[PDB]
Amino acid sequence: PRFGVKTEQEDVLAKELEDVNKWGLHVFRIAELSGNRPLTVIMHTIFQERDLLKTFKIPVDTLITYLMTLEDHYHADVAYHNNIHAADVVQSTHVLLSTPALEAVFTDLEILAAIFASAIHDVDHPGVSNQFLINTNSELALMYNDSSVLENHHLAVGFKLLQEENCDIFQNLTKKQRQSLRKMVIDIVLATDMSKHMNLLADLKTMVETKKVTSSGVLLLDNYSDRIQVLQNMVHCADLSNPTKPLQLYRQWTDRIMEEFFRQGDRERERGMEISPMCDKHNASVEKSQVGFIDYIVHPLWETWADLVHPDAQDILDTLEDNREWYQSTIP
Amino acid sequence: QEDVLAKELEDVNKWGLHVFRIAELSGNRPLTVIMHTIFQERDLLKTFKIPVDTLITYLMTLEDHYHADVAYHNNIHAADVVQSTHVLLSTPALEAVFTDLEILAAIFASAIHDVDHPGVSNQFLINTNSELALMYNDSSVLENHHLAVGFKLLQEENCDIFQNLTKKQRQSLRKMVIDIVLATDMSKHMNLLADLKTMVETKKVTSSGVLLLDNYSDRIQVLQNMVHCADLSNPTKPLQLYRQWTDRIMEEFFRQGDRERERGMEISPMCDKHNASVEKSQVGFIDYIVHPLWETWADLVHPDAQDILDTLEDNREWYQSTIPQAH
Ligand SMILES: COc1ccc(/C(C)=N/OCCC(=O)N2CCOCC2)cc1OC1CCCC1
Ligand SMILES: COc1ccc(/C(C)=N/OCCC(=O)N2CCOCC2)cc1OC1CCCC1
Ligand SMILES: [Mg+2]
Ligand SMILES: [Mg+2]
Ligand SMILES: [Mg+2]
Ligand SMILES: [Mg+2]
Ligand SMILES: [Mg+2]
Ligand SMILES: [Mg+2]
Ligand SMILES: [Mg+2]
Ligand SMILES: [Mg+2]
Ligand SMILES: [Zn+2]
Ligand SMILES: [Zn+2]
Repeated sequence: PRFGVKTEQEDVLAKELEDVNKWGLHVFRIAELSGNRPLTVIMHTIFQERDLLKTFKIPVDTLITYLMTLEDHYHADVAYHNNIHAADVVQSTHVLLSTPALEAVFTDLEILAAIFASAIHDVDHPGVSNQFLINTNSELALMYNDSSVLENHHLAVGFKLLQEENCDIFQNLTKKQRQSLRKMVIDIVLATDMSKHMNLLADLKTMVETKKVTSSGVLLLDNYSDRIQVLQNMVHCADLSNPTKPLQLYRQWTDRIMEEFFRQGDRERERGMEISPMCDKHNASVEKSQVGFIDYIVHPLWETWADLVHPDAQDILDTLEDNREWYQSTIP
Repeated sequence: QEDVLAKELEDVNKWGLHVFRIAELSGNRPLTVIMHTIFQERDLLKTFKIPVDTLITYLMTLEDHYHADVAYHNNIHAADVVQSTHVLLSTPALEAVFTDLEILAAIFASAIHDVDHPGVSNQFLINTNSELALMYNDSSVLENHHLAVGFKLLQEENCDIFQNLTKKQRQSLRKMVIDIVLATDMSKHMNLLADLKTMVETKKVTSSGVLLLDNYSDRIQVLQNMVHCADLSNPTKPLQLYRQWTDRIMEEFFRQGDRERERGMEISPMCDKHNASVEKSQVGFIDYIVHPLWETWADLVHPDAQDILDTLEDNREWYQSTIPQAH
């Protein structure tokens, strides 16, 4: 099939996929047009556009088989942490990687690692937080000793699915390419644990203070530490990009995260536990909480990214400020 | 003979307990016997309302999950690390420093710290694409697994020894045990040592000469290094014990090297039965790992550990004495 899956009209899906290189791709429409296969469709498109199948000798049927299997392990009944979110983070990383300040900085293997990490970074998410898994003595928290419980699990699942029949998209990488990619993917997905956000941002501010740049604004990264730190922060920014998107996308993302949070709070309430912050549907201030989220997490991060790639992210920052105003203006 | 076993257990508060003798006399139950003795000695059953039958049931199932056919990383090693931690906890420089819950965490951590060890290193598990390294993303693979198994066994029938701890105590113990067992990963050794050296530099002592450890970070750092020292204590023991430990670790390493050889892999250092010297390997282990750590522990608690450091230095001089050297 043209776009990796069957669709009732590829012509509409093709028109939408022309925005795969743009911030604010219509990812919910892509999900509908692809029969709920946005992750497979978007990954297929990106791998073809970046010529990654030829570079890494990835058979296209192997790519599609792995992507379908991976997409199937995102839960259909989780409102936010599902295959649409995975597709969104993939596509947002794909746009961030093309930013002019990063031209020719990353190798094809680093690009592959960032995209693959984005695709697997929330797989098999149960719709509850690490702290909920710890507080309820879950098997997952027992397995992972309360540390980056979900993020360790997403990695283990995403790598394990490579072992299924006709799913090993890395079969033609060399042994050291495989080792390098595995290390980068682990480093990137572990950095999506929000318990690491403050340290990650503090370190990113330090890199920005000492950035080295060519005449035309292209960053000069010196070693693995520099490269992986930019990739970690890139995928973290993509994971935290909802409020920087066109407002209709952001509004839907907010509706979905609140649905998932409220379902967690209901589980907490039913077990007599303290309800987690922003998970009480009976005592919620959705609009206020979005403004607080932007003020304390999203704008500090994106203003630092925008500094790193100046001026590449100026419109993203401007959209963030407009979207902050939307939620401020709709506080009851 | 239960008579001789009680005599051997008389030395449970001394460095150099004959743990191999206790293993034989107890019917291969050194971990159960030594944990029970130490829990009685420290009055831990009464402090934490641990039913004695619950303790024995948990300890027997924990001991069952150390592998008999692993020559070094088995229940005797667990029992040795427990008893060594038990001695280090009573060092005069740390008198009345640690709470009973901190003491319980350090001893429990020692007891579980190598459970279900397969007899191969983290690097081997990573390099062979093992399921354990896949589960744990190549990071403290075995130590994460030891923790998960040791805690999981608390769920077995009549095995929850922490059942009468408060919720808060249980959460604190769990955190402390995780922090301690993860610090036994040798890839963290240089960072642990660099930080311990700096803690020694700036250490604070009471009048009485006892260390002052104000917050959790300083307290847990001392417990981490203290169990790491116990894990690395074999060369500080009397030569007749140290020789037995050296035999066991080389058997285990050589079996890993045989698997690497069968697989066409580069044999890990010190794992080639054909091209390795015991003496050079032990002198190197002492010079580059064990003595740098123990001289720093000895600095922290000076002069409490001088006899331990004296034995270590004697054993190093002993094992280097048959290696030809320029004079
Ligand atoms: C559109 O609104 C939101 C979108 C996403 C999120 C996040 C970050 N949710 O975190 C849950 C998963 C999580 O913990 N992660 C994954 C991302 O990076 C950090 C680690 C939060 C949102 O708004 C929240 C804050 C105000 C009340 C609802
Ligand atoms: C009774 O003997 C031993 C007990 C325990 C261990 C441990 C914890 N080994 O961890 C491997 C790292 C290691 O040993 N290194 C790496 C850096 O250079 C020095 C050597 C090692 C023991 O002796 C080993 C070394 C001598 C031959 C067998
Ligand atoms: Mg190129
Ligand atoms: Mg996540
Ligand atoms: Mg091939
Ligand atoms: Mg640099
Ligand atoms: Mg009220
Ligand atoms: Mg160990
Ligand atoms: Mg001998
Ligand atoms: Mg020295
Ligand atoms: Zn995510
Ligand atoms: Zn050990």
